[PDB]
Amino acid sequence: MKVANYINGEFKEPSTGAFQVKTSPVDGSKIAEVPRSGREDAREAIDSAFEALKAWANIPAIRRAEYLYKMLEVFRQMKEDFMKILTVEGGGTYRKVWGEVVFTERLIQNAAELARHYQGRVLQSDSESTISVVFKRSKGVVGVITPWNYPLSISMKKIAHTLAVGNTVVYKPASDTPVTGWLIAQMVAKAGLPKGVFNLVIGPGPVVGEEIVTHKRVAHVTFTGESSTGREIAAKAAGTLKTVTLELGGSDPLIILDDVDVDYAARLAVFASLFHQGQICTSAKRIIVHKAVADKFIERYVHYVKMLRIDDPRKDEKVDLGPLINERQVALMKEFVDDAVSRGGRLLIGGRSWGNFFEPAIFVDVDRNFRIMREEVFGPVRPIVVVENDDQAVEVANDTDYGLSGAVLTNNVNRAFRIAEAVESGMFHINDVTFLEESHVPFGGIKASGVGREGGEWSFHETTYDRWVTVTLRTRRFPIPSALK
Amino acid sequence: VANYINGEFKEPSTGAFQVKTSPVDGSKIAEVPRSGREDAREAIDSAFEALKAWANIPAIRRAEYLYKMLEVFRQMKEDFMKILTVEGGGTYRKVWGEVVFTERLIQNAAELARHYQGRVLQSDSESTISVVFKRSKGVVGVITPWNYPLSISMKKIAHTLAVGNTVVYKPASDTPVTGWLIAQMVAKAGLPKGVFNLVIGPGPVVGEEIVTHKRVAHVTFTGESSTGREIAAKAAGTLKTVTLELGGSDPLIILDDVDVDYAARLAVFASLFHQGQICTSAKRIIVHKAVADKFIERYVHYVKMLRIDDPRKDEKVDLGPLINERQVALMKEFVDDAVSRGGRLLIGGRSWGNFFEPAIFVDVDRNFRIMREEVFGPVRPIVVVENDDQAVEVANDTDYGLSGAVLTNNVNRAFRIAEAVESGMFHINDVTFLEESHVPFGGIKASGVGREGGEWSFHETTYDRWVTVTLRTRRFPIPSAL
Ligand code: NI
Repeated sequence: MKVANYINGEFKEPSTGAFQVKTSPVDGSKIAEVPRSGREDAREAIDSAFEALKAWANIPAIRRAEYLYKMLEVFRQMKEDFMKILTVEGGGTYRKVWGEVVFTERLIQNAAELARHYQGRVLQSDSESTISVVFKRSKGVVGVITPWNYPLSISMKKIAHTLAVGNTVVYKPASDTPVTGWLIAQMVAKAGLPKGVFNLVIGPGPVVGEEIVTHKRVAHVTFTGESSTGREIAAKAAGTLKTVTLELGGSDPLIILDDVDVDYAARLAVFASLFHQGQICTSAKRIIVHKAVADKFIERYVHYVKMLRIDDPRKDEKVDLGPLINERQVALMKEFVDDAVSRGGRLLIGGRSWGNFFEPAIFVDVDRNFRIMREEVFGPVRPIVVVENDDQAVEVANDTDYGLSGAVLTNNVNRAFRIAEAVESGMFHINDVTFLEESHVPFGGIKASGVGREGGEWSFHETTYDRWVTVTLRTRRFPIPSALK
Repeated sequence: VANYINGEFKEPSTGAFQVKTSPVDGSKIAEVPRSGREDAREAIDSAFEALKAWANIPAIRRAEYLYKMLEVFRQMKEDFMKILTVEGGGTYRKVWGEVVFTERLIQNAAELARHYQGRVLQSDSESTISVVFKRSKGVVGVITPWNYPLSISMKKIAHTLAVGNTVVYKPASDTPVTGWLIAQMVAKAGLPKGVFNLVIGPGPVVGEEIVTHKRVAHVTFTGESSTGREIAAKAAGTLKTVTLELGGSDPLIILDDVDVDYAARLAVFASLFHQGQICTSAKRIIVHKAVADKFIERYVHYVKMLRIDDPRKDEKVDLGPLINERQVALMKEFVDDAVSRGGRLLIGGRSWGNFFEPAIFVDVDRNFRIMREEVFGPVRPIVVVENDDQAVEVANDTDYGLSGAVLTNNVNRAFRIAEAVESGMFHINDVTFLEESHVPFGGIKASGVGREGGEWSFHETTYDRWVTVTLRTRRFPIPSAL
């Protein structure tokens, strides 16, 4: 493996020559040397994107769609490679990476499918002889900055859709997941997109990302990452007046009412709260249970969590949980655990950590002052709070700074709709996991969870703009100068 | 003169007042609040409290409220006209226009309130219904300019209200009385307390509070590009969304196949109406060489006819004053810079008090301040060009993206130019400032972020909520043993 940037149709070394050694979060073994890019690399890619822009944006939608279809067929051949890399570099299990690769395939196809169909409007004019219509135009070069947790699918959801609608792209993957980025670039290359239409530069955020965010020729930034970093990017984007899409994380309520199949509720709870070691923006990070089922629920949930198998994700396809992405995550989780213990929480199970591995720590007897109720816990530490009624459930659910997703388990149509209605989130799910995601549906939060929506036409929307154009067919008198005649 | 907060008119908490004066004769118009952070915070908390009640009711009830606002506005028309003239310096034709348009705006918000639709989606999963709902953003700050303070304020306010948001509104300091009249209208319409709030104070204090505050979900702003940039940056802190209208230097491109006389009348109206203080004003006129001489001749000929006077004098007055002495000073700089760079002054150049005559220039180039900057005032460059590519090159060479226009009878040239000009809006054979109440009004580049009017306003102030219901039980991948 020789991992490189990809700029203007060419796999290229960083101008610096710098390299970081990317190692596996699993055993710490070396994975590959990867670029450590600077501001000049970013600048090169940006200019490549700005020169490719006109040619790319002015061909008909169908041509771009043919490119995305080509991308799809290339990706299908690269599936196993993507999976291996997602497991080795990202710590994903077989099931996590299979799921992500499938979803990625779907995403690419989706952008392809929608490319020809993104429509403007024909309007009624309040004026006499006037054609009034509204066109969709692509924004420009779009910066795309992505996280390490689902680096493939998140990256591709932004890239594929942004490309489809006539934007070009410069893409900086997460520092912990460079090889995934590189592989995306291999796909785009093998698909033969025109040079400069898609550019990959692997480098540290404060350098590469900073340039992408401040550059004059960058039209838009779409960013999935930490909420603070997103506030930074948001503020710095204001200088050049570039728009932004920001997915800043969540702390999603999973609310289980008293009429549920409690065993089923526990199975669901375990999947939604702990999948990918809980590193999912839509993870069910706060579990809220009705007191009538609370004890039986807690006992069952813990029973199933106990069942989870944590191991090297390379071993076989049945491993439930691989490691956390890095040492920093384990440390942070240890902070959350320390906080909860010191605040009087019962640690029902887990907390054991070796290397980057962390066995899920479940807590009860928690209150709203716990760090794990007040912060997004991106990792395998879960509170379970007990509530007396639907109102309290809702109160606790909305008791966060986050807005992303949420879910309620119940068979009662009124309680389901009332809670759904009252929960403040960009997304809500009745009788499913908090992390439900489809390729074409608006995905995003309110509150501290972010700004904008992605997937399908919502992504098209983030990366295009309305252009109001009229044609006046008749001659008019004008109010000045009033002396006319 | 009365901030409006939580259903009542009241003093600012500082008690600090300020004298506001007519740009026309400089006479005293009213004493108005100088509000502080606390005033804003109070308006905001009131908006926030009123929010759940206002958002949750059916849209038809809000529409009803807007129809009441409509009825009241119709009663208050001459009050609004009067104030727009005396405090704003608008001529009778311009204030009549703004009022007629504001009426259409309120009616439009009311009309559309019941109609803003989410989507029903096809799901890729078995046994799941998947839909998307619209939801109001929250309390919304509305910060407006002095040039069209009524119609701009009301486009923002009415549409934001229609769709279930609460408003905290801080009018341009140069037009506080118009703000007050709006609050008067809202109060007489009887909207629930906290739904709409007016606080009159300085931008860096009241506006800063609005833009940095926790409970404000969104800010829609119309004003200086620099101020807009600041607001966009400070917005980041709380992750609040912004709509930003930052003005333009709109190209008006005149080709050689046009009726030249007509092209000139159009050009004069588009470039100079309301003393050229209009975001979509035709600020840079671009003529094809073949018609250029006769065009210039005729344009100047009509400019000659423009009556500047006390806009109170009568209904045929073409131009009133600028808004303040600062604008005169700036216009003076633009003219002096153009002359000093060897620009040929074809006509005008005199100022008195707040009045400034149209100053028209030719033989300019791209380094002139009147080509490089938004000239919000009656100073206009006319640039002669050899061909369409050059028309477009000059049209695009500017930081601004707002609007634009081309006069021509050739369909291909019209459409080539319309596509090539980088602007958020474009008009073939009409003025650059065409505006309808239901259209996506906004620019690109330095002209701003977002669109307003109709569903586009609703859009700036709402979000999509994806909701699913899953009807089948599922098997889960972890734990695998299970
Ligand atoms: Ni939008």
